[PDB]
Amino acid sequence: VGSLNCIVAVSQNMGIGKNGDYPWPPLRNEFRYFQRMTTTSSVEGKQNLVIMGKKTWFSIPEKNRPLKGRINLVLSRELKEPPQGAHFLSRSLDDALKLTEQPELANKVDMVWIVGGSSVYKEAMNHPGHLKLFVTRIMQDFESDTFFPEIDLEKYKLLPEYPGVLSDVQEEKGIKYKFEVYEKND
Ligand SMILES: NC(=O)C1=CN([C@@H]2O[C@H](COP(=O)(O)OP(=O)(O)OC[C@H]3O[C@@H](n4cnc5c(N)ncnc54)[C@H](OP(=O)(O)O)[C@@H]3O)[C@@H](O)[C@H]2O)C=CC1
Ligand SMILES: CN(Cc1cnc2nc(N)nc(N)c2n1)c1ccc(C(=O)N[C@@H](CCC(=O)O)C(=O)O)cc1
Repeated sequence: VGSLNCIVAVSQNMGIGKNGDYPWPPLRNEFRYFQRMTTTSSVEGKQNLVIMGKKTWFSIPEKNRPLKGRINLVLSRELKEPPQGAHFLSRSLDDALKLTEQPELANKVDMVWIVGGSSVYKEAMNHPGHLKLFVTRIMQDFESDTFFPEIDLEKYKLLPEYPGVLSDVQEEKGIKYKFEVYEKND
């Protein structure tokens, strides 16, 4: 019960993963940016909630699990309890959001960040209400086996700027990328 946002890093051909990992070499400032966006809460004494499907939870290195300073929720219909290190397990995105409204969490969470994977995004994308997409455009093609859903530009507007988000083209390990913010309201 705060903002609902999706954050993703996409190659030119819309890939986000390849054999359980992201397709390019590690980009430390892309990770630094992902960490600060998802960890920074807007209010005082609140923490943001991160929602992720199971394959995404297992692609984070064990040392980095759970993602520090955030409430980590995993989506799965197969698991019986949250994986080791996870704070909550939900069977569906609606239940994950119905949970935020439990007195439990109702007072602790600021923003909800959808961090993947593809089915998770596809659904938050069609979910109604106000939604922002924070897209990292990796400007090169990468062999992938999982993709980000098509952004409908009649519903999503690309913003010209956003506070805290660099506007220039970045480059790291010879890969250029840029940060984009899209907003919907329906
Ligand atoms: N570049 C980037 O930004 C990102 C890259 N990644 C990478 O992308 C790929 C992750 O892949 P993807 O296959 O899309 O995986 P998810 O992380 O979406 O895992 C899919 C599993 O999560 C559960 N799940 C997914 N959607 C839901 C739902 N709506 N309700 C309940 N359970 C759900 C199901 O678990 P079950 O079968 O147990 O029911 C499903 O088998 C990896 O390669 C990862 O490293 C991931 C995130 C962002
Ligand atoms: C598999 N993967 C998914 C992944 C990677 N890049 C992304 N980039 C963005 N922009 N959006 C995403 N949703 C995203 N997700 C991972 C892998 C590692 C960590 C992770 O270790 N993150 C640390 C960052 C520490 C660091 O490398 O600086 C954290 O505290 O956020 C996160 C996501």
